[PDB]
Amino acid sequence: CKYKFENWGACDGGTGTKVRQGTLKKARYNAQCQETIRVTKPC
Repeated sequence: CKYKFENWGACDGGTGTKVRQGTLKKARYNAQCQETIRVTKPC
């Protein structure tokens, strides 16, 4: 897993949870860690 996308900040933003699409360095949220993906976590 790597990390190259919009980083995170705080739940919310226009959808509900914090989602960052793109290379995600396993945030421990998606679990499978599909690196490039719009992940989420809180709300």
